[PDB]
Amino acid sequence: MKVAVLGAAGGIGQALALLLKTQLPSGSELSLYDIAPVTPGVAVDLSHIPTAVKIKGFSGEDATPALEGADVVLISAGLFNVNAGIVKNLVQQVAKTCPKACIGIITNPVNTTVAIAAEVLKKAGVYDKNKLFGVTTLDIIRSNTFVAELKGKQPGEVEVPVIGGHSGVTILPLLSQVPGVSFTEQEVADLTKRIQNAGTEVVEAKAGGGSATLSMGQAAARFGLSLVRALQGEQGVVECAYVEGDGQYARFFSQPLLLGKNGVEERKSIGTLSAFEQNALEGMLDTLKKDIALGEEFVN
Amino acid sequence: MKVAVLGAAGGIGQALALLLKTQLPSGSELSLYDIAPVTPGVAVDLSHIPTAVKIKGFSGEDATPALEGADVVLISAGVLFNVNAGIVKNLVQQVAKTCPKACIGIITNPVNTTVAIAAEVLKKAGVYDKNKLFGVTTLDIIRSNTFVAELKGKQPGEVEVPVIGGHSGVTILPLLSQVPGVSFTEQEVADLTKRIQNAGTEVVEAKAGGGSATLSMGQAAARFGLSLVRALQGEQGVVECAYVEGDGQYARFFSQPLLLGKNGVEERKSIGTLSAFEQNALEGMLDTLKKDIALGEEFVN
Ligand SMILES: NC(=O)C1=CN([C@@H]2O[C@H](COP(=O)(O)OP(=O)(O)OC[C@H]3O[C@@H](n4cnc5c(N)ncnc54)[C@H](O)[C@@H]3O)[C@@H](O)[C@H]2O)CC=C1
Ligand SMILES: NC(=O)C1=CN([C@@H]2O[C@H](COP(=O)(O)OP(=O)(O)OC[C@H]3O[C@@H](n4cnc5c(N)ncnc54)[C@H](O)[C@@H]3O)[C@@H](O)[C@H]2O)CC=C1
Repeated sequence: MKVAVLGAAGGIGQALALLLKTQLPSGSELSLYDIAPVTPGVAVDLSHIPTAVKIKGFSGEDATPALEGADVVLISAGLFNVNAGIVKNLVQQVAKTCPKACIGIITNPVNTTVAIAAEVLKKAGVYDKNKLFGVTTLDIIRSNTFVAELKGKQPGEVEVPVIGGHSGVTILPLLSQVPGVSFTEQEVADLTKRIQNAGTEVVEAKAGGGSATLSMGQAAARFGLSLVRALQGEQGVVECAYVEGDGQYARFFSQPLLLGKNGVEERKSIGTLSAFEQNALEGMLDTLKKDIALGEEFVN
Repeated sequence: MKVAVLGAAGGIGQALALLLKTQLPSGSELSLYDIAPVTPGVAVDLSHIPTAVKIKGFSGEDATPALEGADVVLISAGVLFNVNAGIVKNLVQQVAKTCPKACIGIITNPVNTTVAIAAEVLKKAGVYDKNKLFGVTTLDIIRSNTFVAELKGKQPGEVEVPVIGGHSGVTILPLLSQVPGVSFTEQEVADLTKRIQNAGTEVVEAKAGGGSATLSMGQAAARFGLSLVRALQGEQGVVECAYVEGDGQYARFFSQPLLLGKNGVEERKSIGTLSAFEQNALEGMLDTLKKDIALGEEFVN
């Protein structure tokens, strides 16, 4: 089991690397890759932690040594054209070195960058739609936190499904599907807007001096550790993530996924929707389809 | 329990805050303070993680709202010696005034000196409790565990090396002769001791200008802070090595294994039987360690 983090010297990358060094299964391997020259030393720093996870760091423009043998690749590297070009650059290297890895895209805008990655993998002839994921997990853990606060529940016991996309009106938390929890329509509307805009809470409180890094590291570690468990054969592992699916709603769409040894094992039904959720779903499909087309176009 | 992290926006501080948010017991509180203006948003960032740990962040020059009601204060603030010594003096003055019964863990370097600064500030404030002031040396322990486990084919999480003395260079003394279940050759002792003493330099060189250890120190500080919290809550058998004012047999401040309890140090434990190598290393570093201590006493006095 080898996990590669691309963008590992960044705010998200170092938090993710710290959590993976401490939480990956014993016997795992972790590789860190970033164009920042500090990256080998970030790994050495982390290698002093006494867990059975072997870690090495790499810099320069050739990610090959970090990607060789990787089972999972998490990309937190990173205005649109710059991030789009980074994802294209890195996924080209993934395609050449570890094309059978599960790939988690953190780089925003996820709705678009996942489509960029898919087209790159298709042009290389190695695209496996069961192994490409947009990491939306921050939407889920935010939803869990906010619902638990409002309902006086223990935050670690609340799990909110979140479907759709990962930006603005495309984020659809299914607050109607939370066990033991029931909200008024006004509460749903206000809480949905809060979840959709939650990243701005961080930006504003950082005094305009930064964005969410630590909670995204945690969300990415949750998603990555879920992939690792499933790839090892553990059963019952379910995460929402933005994937190419059956196209019922859009070509790419986030929904609950049963994970397994080949990536997605089953794309699960989004289930029964409230009137609010049905309306919001219909209402954002045009936006989501435009985000997807922007990625396909960028690669041409 | 409430834990306050001073210096929380820095490299160590953010790592430490992330680990505490995720690992402190349900019902805990976490406060972050740093003069960096990002700090309230570091806390809001972490507040989005679904654990039962209330977190708030603070900036400006007044740490009082972060420190009110704190049970544990961890200080990783920094900007060289004179400015960092001044930061420690300033922050411990604020602790002495606001939460004088808290356990205080000094991470800011140089620990051998800055703990002496803290003690003399607390003495001047009239609230010094030598059972509650700690130099956080845990990074030396977890490094030792890692290196020993690798050499001896042991599971890293099953190795625990006592480390005594101070926290810099030749003052770091890993008691490899006391590692349960493991024995070492003389040459293995020499190699491991050198590596453990120079491991901080090891990261500086590898980071190629990015500086000292941050993430592994976050892990070490979280281990230490979590041990203090468990002991304050009444858990039994919680032992950590840390740099404290003790009986002064070797130096005024000295790191040794400590049994922790509800008032901080419950028992300062004997360093035990030392090998010839360890005894020579202990005697050899005492002059250096005493000079480090006197530097910190003089800074305040
Ligand atoms: N999916 C989500 O929910 C979230 C995703 N976010 C995205 O995460 C990305 C990174 O954010 P931060 O960590 O805060 O930014 P950061 O600037 O701290 O780190 C980005 C890192 O990418 C590295 N990088 C750039 N180009 C390359 C390359 N070609 N190869 C390897 N590494 C490279 C760069 O050196 C830097 O260390 C941004 O694009 C954001 O769009 C932000 C937070 C939420
Ligand atoms: N005890 C140990 O084993 C270790 C200790 N280390 C020391 O830890 C300290 C911090 O290191 P880093 O996190 O990398 O440095 P950093 O520069 O990333 O963070 C220091 C932080 O302190 C903040 N700060 C400065 N002044 C104040 C103040 N008056 N009140 C509150 N906050 C303030 C500053 O804004 C900054 O965010 C240094 O002295 C290091 O030498 C480094 C690694 C190991």
